[PDB]
Amino acid sequence: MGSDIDEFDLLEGDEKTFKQRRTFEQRVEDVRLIREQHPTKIPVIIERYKGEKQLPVLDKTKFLVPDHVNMSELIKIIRRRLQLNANQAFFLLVNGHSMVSVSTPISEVYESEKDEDGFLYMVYASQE
Repeated sequence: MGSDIDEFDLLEGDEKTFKQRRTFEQRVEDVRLIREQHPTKIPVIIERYKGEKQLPVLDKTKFLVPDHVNMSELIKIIRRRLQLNANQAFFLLVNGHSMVSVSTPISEVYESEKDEDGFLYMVYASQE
């Protein structure tokens, strides 16, 4: 049944991510330097989800966030910089998932979710 149907994979010939722009050792050294001059700030990479067509792009991917800022405030900041409408869905995903704990300091989040290179990576999307 339906055995007469064959499948084909569709190829497409279509601003690289931070990990692609910088080597692992370069990123580690960046984090070391940041740790040295801004010991109360957290280095965060924030990028648009690759497949996201609804939300716009930030022209900046690399951020320093004060330790005390929680995810709620950061979501608000990012939504603000994106100039989103109040009713537009937005998700800030860390290690591929949204944060259950939206009230804790980003330094606390950092200690759990940081990459091996020392950056905390986030991706934003209109789903999850």
